[PDB]
Amino acid sequence: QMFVRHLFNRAGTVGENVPDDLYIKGSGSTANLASSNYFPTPSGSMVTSDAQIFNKPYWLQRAQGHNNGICWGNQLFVTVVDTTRSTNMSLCAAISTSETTYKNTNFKEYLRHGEEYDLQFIFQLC
Amino acid sequence: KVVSTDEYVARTNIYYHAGTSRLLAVGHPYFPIKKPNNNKILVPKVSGLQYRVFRIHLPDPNKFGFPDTSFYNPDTQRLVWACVGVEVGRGQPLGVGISGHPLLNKLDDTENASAYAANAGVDNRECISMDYKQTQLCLIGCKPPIGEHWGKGSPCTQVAVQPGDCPPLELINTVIQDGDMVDTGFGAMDFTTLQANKSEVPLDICTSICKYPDYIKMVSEPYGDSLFFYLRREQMFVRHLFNRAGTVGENVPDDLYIKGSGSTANLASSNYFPTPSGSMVTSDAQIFNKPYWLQRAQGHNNGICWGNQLFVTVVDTTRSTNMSLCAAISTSETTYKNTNFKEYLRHGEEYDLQFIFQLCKITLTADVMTYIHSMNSTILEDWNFGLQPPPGGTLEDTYRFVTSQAIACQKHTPPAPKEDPLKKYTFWEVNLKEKFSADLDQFPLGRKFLLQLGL
Amino acid sequence: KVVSTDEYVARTNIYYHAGTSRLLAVGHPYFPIKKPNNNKILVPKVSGLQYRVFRIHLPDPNKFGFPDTSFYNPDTQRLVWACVGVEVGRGQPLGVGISGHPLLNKLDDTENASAYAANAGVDNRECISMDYKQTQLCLIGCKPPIGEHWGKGSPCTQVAVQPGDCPPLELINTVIQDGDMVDTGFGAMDFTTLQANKSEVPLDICTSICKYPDYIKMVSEPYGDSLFFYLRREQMFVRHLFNRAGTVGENVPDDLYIKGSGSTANLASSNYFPTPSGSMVTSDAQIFNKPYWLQRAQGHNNGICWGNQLFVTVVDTTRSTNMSLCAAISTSETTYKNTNFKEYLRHGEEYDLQFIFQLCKITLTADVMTYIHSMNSTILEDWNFGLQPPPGGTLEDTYRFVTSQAIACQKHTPPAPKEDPLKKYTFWEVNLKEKFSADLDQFPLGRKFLLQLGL
Repeated sequence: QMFVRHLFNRAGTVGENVPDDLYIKGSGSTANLASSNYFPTPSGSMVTSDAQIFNKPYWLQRAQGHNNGICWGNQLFVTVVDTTRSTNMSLCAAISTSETTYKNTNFKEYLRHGEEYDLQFIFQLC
Repeated sequence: KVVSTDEYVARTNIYYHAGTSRLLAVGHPYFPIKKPNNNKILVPKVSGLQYRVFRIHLPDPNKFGFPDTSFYNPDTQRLVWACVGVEVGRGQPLGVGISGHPLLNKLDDTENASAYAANAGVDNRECISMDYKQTQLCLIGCKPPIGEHWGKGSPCTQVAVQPGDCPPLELINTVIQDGDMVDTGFGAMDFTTLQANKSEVPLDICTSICKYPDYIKMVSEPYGDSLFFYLRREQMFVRHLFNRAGTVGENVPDDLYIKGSGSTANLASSNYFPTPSGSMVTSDAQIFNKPYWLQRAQGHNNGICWGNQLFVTVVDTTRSTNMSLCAAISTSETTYKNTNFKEYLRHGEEYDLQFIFQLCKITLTADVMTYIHSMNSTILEDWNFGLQPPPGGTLEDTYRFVTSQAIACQKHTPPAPKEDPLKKYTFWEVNLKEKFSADLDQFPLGRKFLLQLGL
Repeated sequence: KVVSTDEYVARTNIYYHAGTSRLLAVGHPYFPIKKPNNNKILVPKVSGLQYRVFRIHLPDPNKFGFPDTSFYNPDTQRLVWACVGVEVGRGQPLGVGISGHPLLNKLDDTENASAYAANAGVDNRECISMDYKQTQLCLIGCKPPIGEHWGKGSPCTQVAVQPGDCPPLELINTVIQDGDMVDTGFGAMDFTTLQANKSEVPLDICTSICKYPDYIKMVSEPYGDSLFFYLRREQMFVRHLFNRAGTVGENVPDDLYIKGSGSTANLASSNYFPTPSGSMVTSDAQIFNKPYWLQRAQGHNNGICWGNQLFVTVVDTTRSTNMSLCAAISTSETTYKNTNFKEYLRHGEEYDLQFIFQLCKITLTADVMTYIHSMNSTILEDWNFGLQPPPGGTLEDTYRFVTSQAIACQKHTPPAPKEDPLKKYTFWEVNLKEKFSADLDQFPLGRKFLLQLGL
């Protein structure tokens, strides 16, 4: 799920020009056309518990596919994607435990993100 | 008096599956790219706001070669295709587009002002954009969909309109062709004819016409061939509020305010307008990639793909995101040169259809025939009734029959192919004549459907 | 003591369908367009905020010519129309309008300020707009709807109001006429009389009165003829917060703050006000284009279209989008000339109704009659009781009867047509006298309804 945060114009040079048959020539300031190549700012709205999809069990009893959970070659493929926990922590370390004044140059800023996972399954012999 | 197909149409225990491989279309989100001098479209306009219309072609049942042919009598009935299951495939990842106009007739933010607005110079339009109303929809019928919208209706022979004078209105019905524009949040009308301005709405729609399914009429249809199944999902709200620049067409009756004074003395445009905004899209919102069972229909026609034809009409903004791609002109300069890169805009659409059809026979008696004919001549005309031996008929007759019948196998194959009675219009053609199958088990829809019904 | 119609009203196994072809109305979203000198409305005000009221006229059952007439006895009862099914057709594509006022009494953004506001000069009003509260609703009855609102109530004989002095209030009931204004998010009142200012709200409502269904009273109704069915759907929130410019009517009790100082020394207006905003509209939100079965009703009257009359009252903002259309004055200049284009604003509304009616008979005995009369004279008066032969009556009587009866077929047709007891008011007239049918199968609603009930 997502929506439009903002709307912007792509800077650069016209790749394909706007057919004149779709407007009236400018004049003065307007005389010259502005880029028509716009683009939006995506925004995944707020996350919620009720929204959650993991930390829940999935029973693969029936499947619309011909293969019914037959881990051939004793192999398996779990593919996941979850933005819901994307918060990255900005951690900063100082270079000197002195100066009693905030020195922009006294601190190195870093960015880190972590992910916690754990899987579990049930298998039927066949 | 009309009646449900079920009356005259017989249902078989035969089912078949058919579906496109994978449809794809890519082009420009706002307009086609053609040679400046020429006209041949090098690149076509392609936006999530184009009405996707499919003319699904089916193989003639009667003409089809089946394994067993016992189930029915060709000397008393004809076969017809009946759809019962459909699934619309949407392949692109969910996302939103965004359109606008470099010189939209924007005046000023009417949403909130600190002090009175400036004065109208000339060419105050600006470059803006937005997210049209979020809309999902689809419908099917053996006949094509009919849209409604607004347009300049012919007037009366009186005051020969003074240039600039406001035009008259008229609701107009029209066959929703493939690629046409869906309401964006500005209504259904011929912007071209109604807005001489040519800068009241984003380009992609500036010179076009936004259409809306005249649901009503469609249903009012007696036979109800237009469409037997459908579902809509639209939603939107006010992003911004603006004033339309220009000159007063109709003035504000003084009896509705107190004269200004100084700066206020002169009235500002009252002709405001809003910025549409289709809110966020969601999975749970999704309407496609789901199967639709057309078992029952409130219409008289129950999925009787007459003429072995079909009409799937879809609309989905949910995946409108267009990608801005840029190419450089020189792999040199270690400094960003605005002039070193050409910017482009492209949008793609992923589609795939699939259906389930039940075979059907129709005993053709007088009344029957008649009704059909009356309903729609073609149907029969299209069919072919090989001459047959007259029952107990006079030897003379029978004889003649033979003769004629005999001289009917002279191998002469001069069958002048008919002409598309809708050649006029144009939409996405979908030939399926070679995609029918029985073992639906080999297909998702099949499986699903199958199991679903059970037997 | 009152009682459910079911008591005296007999229900038949007869059903009929009727519905408008397709109603359409187009005009100006804020006010009517009439000749400056004259008054004849060249163009009418047409907004999604106008209360749509329909006076649906039905053919007299008793006067109606039926195939079989056995089912009842005209010598003992009268026939009445009973609605049982209704569907409201909304044809325009979902969308939103937007209104405002070039000189609304806006002072300043009270939502958030960096430093204290300036000083009140004169004519600080501005040009703003907004999206009124989103509202869907409809109701029906054999009697017209009654709205409530605020107004200048007559005062008491005391302090002869000092000009400017605040006016007294009074809740007022009124018959919701067609076109009237629905609450926009500013309440129900006579802005005209209550706001001399003439710039406190968007024009389209500036000089009008916003009304609200006095649901309560309507239901409190004993017979409950006003309305037997309805449903409402309103929602809205605060877009912005503003200060009302002008002069303090009532001053702020000092015991509620500390005196200012310098810039602050002088108090700013405390009379704030908000910007209404009907949030986004959605399909799932939709309330029309759906059928309504009036099988049971908590009211005493159960869809007894008395006088073969009906009242469908609707309100739907969901399709308010008005289109700004512009025409140029000269097809020359290759430069945008603000003065070369006339701007206009238009809005259209698509409607279509449909219903199902059950025929009903009513054995008329004393008590019966009485009750009815007491309930509402007219009903009977309106009906006609052709003289009949007195049972076992003295030959003399019988004789006289004959005579009179005989001299009653003198072909003299001088029946002075009655007068609309509500001529005063005016709403959308809907004649159906020639739209009744039996084979509902030929109609959607029919089918639906039919199948729905089953039998």
